Amino acid sequence: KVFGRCELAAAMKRHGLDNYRGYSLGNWVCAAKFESNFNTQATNRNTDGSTDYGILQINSRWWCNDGRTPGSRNLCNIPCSALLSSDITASVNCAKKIVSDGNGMNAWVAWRNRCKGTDVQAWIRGCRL
Ligand SMILES: CC(=O)N[C@@H]1[C@@H](O)[C@H](O[C@@H]2O[C@H](CO)[C@@H](O[C@@H]3O[C@H](CO)[C@@H](O)[C@H](O)[C@H]3NC(C)=O)[C@H](O)[C@H]2NC(C)=O)[C@@H](CO)O[C@H]1O
Ligand SMILES: [Cl-]
Ligand SMILES: [Cl-]
Ligand SMILES: [Cl-]
Repeated sequence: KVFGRCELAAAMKRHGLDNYRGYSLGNWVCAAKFESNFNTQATNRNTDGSTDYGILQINSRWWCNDGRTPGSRNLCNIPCSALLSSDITASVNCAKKIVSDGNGMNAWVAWRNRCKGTDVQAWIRGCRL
């Protein structure tokens, strides 16, 4: 599923991401835009052998199990393929764990390099939320 911008904003807000760990909704929408282009099916391999999965590009070295990432944790206790569903529930629940783990949203490289410090409220412009 390729979410619309406001469509994703509303789903993220319903699941309690708006202001989760102090990160406003626009931060999460911006992160998803630059991580996955709003595409729940997005997958990208990393140089360390791990892969990033789904709308928020959750990594198989720490957070989900894909069976092919040696010496990896599965801290969200979920198969990585479950993070590709059109329903974002599993990605959101896992993202809540990630953002609580110490570094905040700096866990998302695209957030750090493209959203952090910018006018993220623009990502929810026009949305009825
Ligand atoms: C969205 C996503 O999957 N992002 C991935 C990052 O999570 C990952 O970065 C590493 O994440 C781990 C787990 O959060 C970091 O470990 C934590 O580090 C802090 C101190 O900085 C400490 O308080 C925590 O206890 C510790 N958690 C543990 C050990 O479970 C680790 O520092 C991150 N590493 C780096 C280089 O940022 C990166 C890299 O694997 O991948 C993203 O896709
Ligand atoms: Cl915002
Ligand atoms: Cl891939
Ligand atoms: Cl923080």
